[PDB]
Amino acid sequence: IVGGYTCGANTVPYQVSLNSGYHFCGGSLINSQWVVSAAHCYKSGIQVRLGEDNINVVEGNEQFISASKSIVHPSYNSNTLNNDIMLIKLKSAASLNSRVASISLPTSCASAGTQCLISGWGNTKSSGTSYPDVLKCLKAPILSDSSCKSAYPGQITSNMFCAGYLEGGKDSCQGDSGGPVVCSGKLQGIVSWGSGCAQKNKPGVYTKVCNYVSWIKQTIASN
Ligand SMILES: [Ca+2]
Repeated sequence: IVGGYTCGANTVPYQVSLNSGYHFCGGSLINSQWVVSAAHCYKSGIQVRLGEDNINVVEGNEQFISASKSIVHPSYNSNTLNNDIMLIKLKSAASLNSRVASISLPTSCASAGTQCLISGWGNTKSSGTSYPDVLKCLKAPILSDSSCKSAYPGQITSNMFCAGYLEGGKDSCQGDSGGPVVCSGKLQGIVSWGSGCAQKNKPGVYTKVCNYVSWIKQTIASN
């Protein structure tokens, strides 16, 4: 997260870290057996780490659980990043408590100007590299689709929205990939892509989760 703040330990209790020997992507817990993250975070051999704040120190509230199956969206296009969403089922159900909680799926899409919270353990510098050990948070608005498509001509589909700041300096970044964008208590977005991080006139692009609720609900029920 570039230009955000330290969240505070376990204040985003639905945030998941995907680990394959190291942290490489974020995710969101949507019920005790299922996680949603981005398709561009697919790997074989994922362990889902719940209850995390410092990902380098075991602090007492973590649950480490291996994925039993991963389902990448049937129409994910890795070149356009269109339909960038994947479901991960846990080998055993997480124990929900104050520090491990699920987030609700949206009943409708959010409008431009709604304020959201984005969170992740990804890169914190726009020019350079510095990876945090504790969860970073950023408050950011959904932007008009006009300013989203003018920043990226011909690349935005109906399954994508922009959120952030056109002046730059505040954005999600690699390492935040697959993580939550929550607006009004609902999971509205997944950290998907952008041009670098926190560059002027190049906002973050996010998977528009409200287009996918039927596929999510039908797939978790049959798996
Ligand atoms: Ca930890």
